[PDB]
Amino acid sequence: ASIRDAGVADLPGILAIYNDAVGNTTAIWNETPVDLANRQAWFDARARQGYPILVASDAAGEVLGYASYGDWRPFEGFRGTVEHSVYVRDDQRGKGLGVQLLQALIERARAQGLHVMVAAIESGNAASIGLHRRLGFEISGQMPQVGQKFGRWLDLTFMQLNLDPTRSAP
Amino acid sequence: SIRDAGVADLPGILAIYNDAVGNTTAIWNETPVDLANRQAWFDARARQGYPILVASDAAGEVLGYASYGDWRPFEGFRGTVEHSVYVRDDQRGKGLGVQLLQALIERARAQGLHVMVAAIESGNAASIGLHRRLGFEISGQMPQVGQKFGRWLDLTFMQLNLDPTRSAP
Repeated sequence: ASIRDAGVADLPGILAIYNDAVGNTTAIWNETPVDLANRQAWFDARARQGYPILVASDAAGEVLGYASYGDWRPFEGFRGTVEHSVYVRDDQRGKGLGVQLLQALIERARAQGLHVMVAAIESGNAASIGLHRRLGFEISGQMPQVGQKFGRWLDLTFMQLNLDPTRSAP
Repeated sequence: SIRDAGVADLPGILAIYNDAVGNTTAIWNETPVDLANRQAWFDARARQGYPILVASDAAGEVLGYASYGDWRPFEGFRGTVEHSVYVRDDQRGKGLGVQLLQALIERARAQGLHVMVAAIESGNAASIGLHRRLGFEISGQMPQVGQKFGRWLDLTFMQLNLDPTRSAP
């Protein structure tokens, strides 16, 4: 599998993955699917801020997964901290894609001079939690019942990675 | 006296807002705002049904205020709101924070909400203590996710389940 920046041609493939995570998982906390327009607007807002959108792609340019990050919280104080997300196409799980994607994302965030990457994972998702811990992420939050989906309460686990521990001041 | 905020209260609220922005770590911005910014905010909340409460004396002065809004922008977190309380410098030690928080909790509760989140700069022990004595629990401790005054700031998340008897949403 090849990792590269997303182009507008990749949006249809990204839409398929996104809408699946929406309807069958707790990787996204929305229950409503979106259209291509919605993902096009999202793609542009990202390019505007200088934030990357990476995709795991086929020789046949098929989208197997994608990753990206944006602001964590809407205040000037958190500009050094971004929140990312990685999604892999259902049939592609268990092949190491999430690792390749998350590793590439970390390198871009680091090249951008960013300071902290935050992951917001549903607590029961052991697969995702283990993937991150192996990449240096540490648990820093356990928030019970802050979310809901499929008719039940969901717990949130915050994991974070410091990209430059030697940097004493902003 | 604790009561809802009216447009005649915006000036006093902005005075408090801007003092917190310039002298403290209670707000995570370094730039002050005008009265128009606060008028828009006033309107945004009323539209969402979110309260804005003020502590006022006999003269009608704004001694402090509290409010809450969304915590995160996904439908999945609509039972959870992030709130914040601000008390005027010269009115601390008068138990006004306690009063504002209590009234806001009864508000969030009567409104069908499930959880109230507070984001507090980890070094602010007085604020953390005020929340503990009211049922809040530490649910997050994040190092260097913020910055202000030229230094890294740690954030502490504290939450309060408003109705644990409800096993499903």
